[PDB]
Amino acid sequence: SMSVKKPKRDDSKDLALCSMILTEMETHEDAWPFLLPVNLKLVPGYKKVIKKPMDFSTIREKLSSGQYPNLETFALDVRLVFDNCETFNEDDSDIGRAGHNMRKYFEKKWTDTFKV
Ligand SMILES: Cn1nc2c(c1NC(=O)[C@@H]1CCCN1S(=O)(=O)c1ccc(F)cc1)CCC2
Repeated sequence: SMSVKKPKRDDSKDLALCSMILTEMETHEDAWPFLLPVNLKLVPGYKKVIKKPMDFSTIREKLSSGQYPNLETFALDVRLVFDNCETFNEDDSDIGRAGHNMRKYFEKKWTDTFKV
């Protein structure tokens, strides 16, 4: 509260580390469904069903332009990519399984990087 400061983790490397994690995502074999926005003009239902589209290129642009205030908001957008994928694609379709694979890949990099 006012004048009662809680010790806070050092956040000075967060931008560089989130960029490194995002680069590992972008170069993963199964990143191809997520590198670019889903084409809202070619995919029936997507714009209507998926209220907040998100993809790696948009995350990369936002990271490169100061649009993430903290690392938690970055992880929210990454997770949004895979939540969208799981809403729209069957679990064992190629895109659907890619999404499950990429979520697991991400969460392990996240804990390995930022949990101690
Ligand atoms: C995440 N998500 N969820 C759904 C879809 C997708 N991703 C796509 O659409 C991506 C986005 C841009 C193009 N493509 S692509 O067609 O898949 C593609 C990508 C690389 C490549 F070399 C060949 C084809 C579509 C149906 C629902």
